[PDB]
Amino acid sequence: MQRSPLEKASVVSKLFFSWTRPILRKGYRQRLELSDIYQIPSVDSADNLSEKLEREWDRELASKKNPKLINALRRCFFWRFMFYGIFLYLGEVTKAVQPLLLGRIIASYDPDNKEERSIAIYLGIGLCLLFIVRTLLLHPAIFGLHHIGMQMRIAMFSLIYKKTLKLSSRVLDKISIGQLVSLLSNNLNKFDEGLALAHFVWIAPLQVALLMGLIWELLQASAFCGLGFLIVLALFQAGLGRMMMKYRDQRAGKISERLVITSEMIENIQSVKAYCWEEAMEKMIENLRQTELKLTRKAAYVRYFNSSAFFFSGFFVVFLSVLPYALIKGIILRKIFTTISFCIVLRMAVTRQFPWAVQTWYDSLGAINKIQDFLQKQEYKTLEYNLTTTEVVMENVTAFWEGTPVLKDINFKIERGQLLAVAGSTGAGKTSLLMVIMGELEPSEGKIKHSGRISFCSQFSWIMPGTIKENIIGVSYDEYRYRSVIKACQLEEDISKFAEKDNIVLGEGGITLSGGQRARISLARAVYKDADLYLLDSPFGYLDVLTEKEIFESCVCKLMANKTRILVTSKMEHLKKADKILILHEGSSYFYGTFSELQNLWNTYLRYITVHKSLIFVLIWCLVIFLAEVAASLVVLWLLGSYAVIITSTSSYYVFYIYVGVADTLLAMGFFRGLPLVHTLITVSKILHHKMLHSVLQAPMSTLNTLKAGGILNRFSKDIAILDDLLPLTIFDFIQLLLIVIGAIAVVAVLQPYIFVATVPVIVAFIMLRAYFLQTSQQLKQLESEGRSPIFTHLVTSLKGLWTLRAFGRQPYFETLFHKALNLHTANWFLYLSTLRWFQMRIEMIFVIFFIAVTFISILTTGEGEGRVGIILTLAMNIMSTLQWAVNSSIDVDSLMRSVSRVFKFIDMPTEGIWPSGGQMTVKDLTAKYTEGGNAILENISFSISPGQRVGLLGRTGSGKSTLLSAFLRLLNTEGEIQIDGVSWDSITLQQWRKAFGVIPQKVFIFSGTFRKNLDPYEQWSDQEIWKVADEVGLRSVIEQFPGKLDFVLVDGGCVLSHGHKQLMCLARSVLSKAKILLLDQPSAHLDPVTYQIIRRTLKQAFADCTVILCEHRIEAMLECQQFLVIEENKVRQYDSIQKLLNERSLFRQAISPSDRVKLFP
Ligand SMILES: Cc1nn(C)cc1S(=O)(=O)NC(=O)c1ccc(-n2ccc(OCC(C)(C)C(F)(F)F)n2)nc1N1C[C@@H](C)CC1(C)C
Ligand SMILES: Cc1ccc(NC(=O)C2(c3ccc4c(c3)OC(F)(F)O4)CC2)nc1-c1cccc(C(=O)O)c1
Ligand SMILES: Nc1ncnc2c1ncn2[C@@H]1O[C@H](COP(=O)(O)OP(=O)(O)OP(=O)(O)O)[C@@H](O)[C@H]1O
Ligand SMILES: Nc1ncnc2c1ncn2[C@@H]1O[C@H](COP(=O)(O)OP(=O)(O)OP(=O)(O)O)[C@@H](O)[C@H]1O
Ligand SMILES: CC(C)CCC[C@@H](C)[C@H]1CC[C@H]2[C@@H]3CC=C4C[C@@H](O)CC[C@]4(C)[C@H]3CC[C@]12C
Ligand SMILES: CCCCCCCCCCCC
Ligand SMILES: [Mg+2]
Ligand SMILES: [Mg+2]
Repeated sequence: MQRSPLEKASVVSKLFFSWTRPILRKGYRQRLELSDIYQIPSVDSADNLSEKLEREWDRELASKKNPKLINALRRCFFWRFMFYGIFLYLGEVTKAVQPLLLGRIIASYDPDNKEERSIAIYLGIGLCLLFIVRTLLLHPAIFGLHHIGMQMRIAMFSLIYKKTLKLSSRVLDKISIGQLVSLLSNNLNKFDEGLALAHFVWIAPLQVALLMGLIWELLQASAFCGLGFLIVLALFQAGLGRMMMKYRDQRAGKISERLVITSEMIENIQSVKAYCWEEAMEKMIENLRQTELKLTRKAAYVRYFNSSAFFFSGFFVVFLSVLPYALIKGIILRKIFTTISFCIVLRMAVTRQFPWAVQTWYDSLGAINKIQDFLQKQEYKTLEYNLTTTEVVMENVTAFWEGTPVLKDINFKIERGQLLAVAGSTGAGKTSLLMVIMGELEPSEGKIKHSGRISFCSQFSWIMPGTIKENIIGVSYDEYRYRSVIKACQLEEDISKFAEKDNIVLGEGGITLSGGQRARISLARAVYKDADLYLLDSPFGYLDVLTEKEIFESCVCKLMANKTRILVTSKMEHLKKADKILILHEGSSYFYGTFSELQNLWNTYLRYITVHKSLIFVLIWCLVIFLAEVAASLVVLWLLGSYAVIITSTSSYYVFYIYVGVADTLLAMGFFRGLPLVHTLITVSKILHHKMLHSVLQAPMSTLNTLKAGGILNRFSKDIAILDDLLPLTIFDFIQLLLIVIGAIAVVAVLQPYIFVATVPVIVAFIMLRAYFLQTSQQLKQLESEGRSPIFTHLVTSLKGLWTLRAFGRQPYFETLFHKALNLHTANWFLYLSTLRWFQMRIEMIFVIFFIAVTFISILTTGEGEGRVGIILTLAMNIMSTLQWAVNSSIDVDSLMRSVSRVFKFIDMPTEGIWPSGGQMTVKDLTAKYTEGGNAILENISFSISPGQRVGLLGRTGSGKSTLLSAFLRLLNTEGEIQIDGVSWDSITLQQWRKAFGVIPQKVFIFSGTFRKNLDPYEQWSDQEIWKVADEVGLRSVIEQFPGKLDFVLVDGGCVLSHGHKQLMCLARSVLSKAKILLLDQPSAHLDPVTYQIIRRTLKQAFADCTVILCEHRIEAMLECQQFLVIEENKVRQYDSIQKLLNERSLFRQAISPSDRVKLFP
């Protein structure tokens, strides 16, 4: 990774962009490597840009009553922005005066024009210098504006992320992940290219004033008749832009709603497969796409008329201004052609450059104001303190999540070094109590007083990407402390069974880990940090009795006996070793005191075209009409082979020049062709999205584990939007230009078969340079597109762990990691944008030398009479002016076609592919492994389950209990044989095999949607049945506390619910499914013994029949099981009674609670 060559480039090298030569030569022959990409220039580093704009934005907040973000942007970039505007203007003025020189050179071919001939050579010298100046003025200026826009985007994106880490929890409900991704993705490439267009909001009016005075010289008052037509088009295009904005704004809300639902289902893909919810989720997303695709089409129709105004105005603007003059006095062909030359530039300013500039300001200012509102949102108030009385005291705190208070009149005092136990039922407010202490939930009444040093362990374990060792420690590294906590947390046994010991690369959310392993890593992280108060929100949920006992008596009670700590626990054996006990019920303190006190009381193009047959028929329809237009032109043109229009034998060559200047209107695609073309291009994107989503839900789990969350969102957000908005119009413009060039050459070749010969050297030169450039351009665009994924990945993980980020104070670390993602994307994007400027500058320089060669040859060969070489050659160069536009348009199409190839790559992902009456199942030689060629988790497992009995699956955390349950459903690589009721799993199809099971996953899955939709996504059960199940599982009181009884929309994964309420939701689904074989993966993870009775009574009433495989850790749930399966050292051991199982194991029964002990051994 070498230093940027721009740093030491010479002045001439900067001007011509010659410093890009090394990578253009390397990428042509062989593929680019990681070492070929240079570092970013220091000026556009994210760190420097963020500090610059932040320093100026703070001045507005302290100097003006109405702080504006645009004023801070002006103070940073205005003078460079306006500096490039004057050179862009001068290049366009050089363009406006070209017909003054070129028109006289063309007139010198007529022997009658003796005045033009006398100075023809001097006009050639001036014309050549005109071309050179224009080339050197435009391209450096346009690239300078591109660089300013890139720096503006980077600076604004850093401020957005820094604000995100400060947002208050009360506004987090209203800010979804889809909203933030939409804001970033929409401006990722659009914003940077916009600054090249912004200056035309004032350049174009000045061009119109200049050109109208030159047209006035020819046609005195008749000129204004053509201007009035352009004013009508200007008002028409202004109305089109306002309609397009209206449709786009209405569509924005549905796009954000789609992205959040798409992210949720792919994160929980394993639960989706186990439930067999692929069909329901596809139909759910399909209805969201349908509503937003209607607004896409209406916007696309309006944008057709906006982009067709240029081509259709070519004839009428000239005709309206030539006709009144010709009727009063005769007009010569020379004067007609000169009017056309000026009007070509005039039409470009009015109908192409100005409205695009106006729309750019609407887009940029719309995004700036949207970001400005985000930067002023409510901020998290950190009430940190330097010191205290070394104790924490709470005084009659009442809190609301907003009419029922979550907490009321809570008070307690905890002296230094004491342990407080928090008890209660499900939904009693035990988690909310800890949120208020942290300052994450502001109370409406009461006060809290303690020191600022707090350590926090969440009930929902969050794992940041990186190393296991990197998760436990912060940026500091104390080896003696690291070994201490790892031993006390019982992590040594699990670490020794890993390929990298403790240097394993964990994914986002720790997919590769077990449920209880994530709990231990979350607990070890909290105890490693030095603090005054320790908040532990039930870390013993997913742990067995033996591991729980060891950790409690060796880490909580031993390593931190002299530090204040609060423990949420439902075990009576933990209460006996706590200094004080608090019992919550409905948010009220049911009891406060001591224990004793309580005791007493290339191929992408072809595949894109042929995916929909309707597109092929529309293209043929366009082709047939085009042939008739060319044929009609031939007839009328060949037919031409005091009068209103004066023609002479020596002036007849102007006829072909006039045709070329108006060919863009005769060959324009009318609404009979433009509208159906754009309409059918949108149906292609509709089909591709359905195929892409379908294949993702069908891929094997091994493939999906390698995909990162931000790489999934990158394709479904950015690429899909490109196929909807940009590609249909970019293809239309390319097709229009190609037909114009093809038709113009075809018409003049048959009548004059030397123009076709003269244009071959120019055509081949353009094609050869295009082929050379595209070898490197396609690789850089691929690297830049893949550089957007790390930005989205970092955004997702920061929102999921926001509370843990603030608690441990690691905000500066995450801000630095976000700058790495920005700098990584900038390196590829800047390099891609630089080589593109080289190509577009060279394509114009190639045009210049051919025009210079033509100019001098034409003038010198023109003898005393006539001169035919100049007539032919100057016509050929007029045609090649349009091909230059077509070639540049072809590069834009190929840039967008990279998004098509990335979509097809996901579609090509491989697919993973009265019977249930008894429930008997036999297993033979089952071997389970997560990856092919990986280590096995289970080996040669064999057992049999008789029909109708219940089985207890036991074992230590991380032994492979969840692996065994996943092996039944073929969620991993299996090598055994399983026969349910006599049929082998190989014979019957996978889709039928999984439908025989009713599953309760260990990881609960709740998506953004109605209560009714979560319980029943296929809508196959009535409301009465749903309420009937809600009675059995105890969910009526939970539902009725919400405004909508089965109509309330759950958001953010159901954050409104408590942890134990999500368990009852998963129990409700299993009872409603009514499957013969049931696989329950610890259905009572955090329930207190009171709520566990709901599981116990459902186990014998709803599941009175059927074969039930329990996977519980609590000993009380083993009284109902006939058989027992014990996993240890990758092997299953079968028992027939619980007493014989515990007879052989001493340490296991030493950890059993005395209450359960007497129930097992009377
Ligand atoms: C080497 C190298 N390899 N690569 C990848 C980049 C580089 S380069 O940037 O160093 N040079 C070139 O790349 C380069 C520089 C100038 C030119 N010019 C074409 C006309 C022209 O006249 C200029 C003109 C008289 C109009 C005036 F001057 F008056 F304006 N000049 N062509 C260049 N090319 C080299 C090949 C890659 C293809 C080709 C022919 C287009
Ligand atoms: C009076 C004025 C002068 C210069 C600017 N712009 C700039 O200096 C820069 C810029 C910013 C956004 C852009 C843009 C260029 O080009 C775009 F891509 F189109 O978007 C170089 C930063 N802006 C204004 C202005 C407009 C509108 C409102 C206000 C206001 O104070 O309310 C101020
Ligand atoms: N996707 C995966 N890829 C690789 N290894 C995995 C994966 N999922 C789990 N493992 C590993 O396989 C082993 C067993 O997994 P685990 O779910 O299966 O056991 P468990 O008995 O269910 O644990 P717990 O009681 O904590 O839920 C562990 O070492 C775990 O780290
Ligand atoms: N973000 C929230 N917005 C609104 N209500 C909430 C929110 N979080 C929790 N609640 C509600 O507040 C009550 C208590 O929440 P909960 O976390 O706090 O208690 P808990 O004792 O920790 O329960 P559990 O044992 O299930 O973890 C419940 O009625 C729950 O539905
Ligand atoms: C960029 C702008 C502000 C430059 C100046 C614009 C105006 C003042 C210029 C642009 C073109 C100019 C005209 C060009 C040609 C002629 C014909 C000549 O026989 C009389 C002057 C006259 C009619 C000029 C008058 C001034 C004019 C209309
Ligand atoms: C150089 C381009 C400046 C563009 C200024 C846009 C108009 C701003 C008007 C003031 C806000 C209402
Ligand atoms: Mg809780
Ligand atoms: Mg498990």
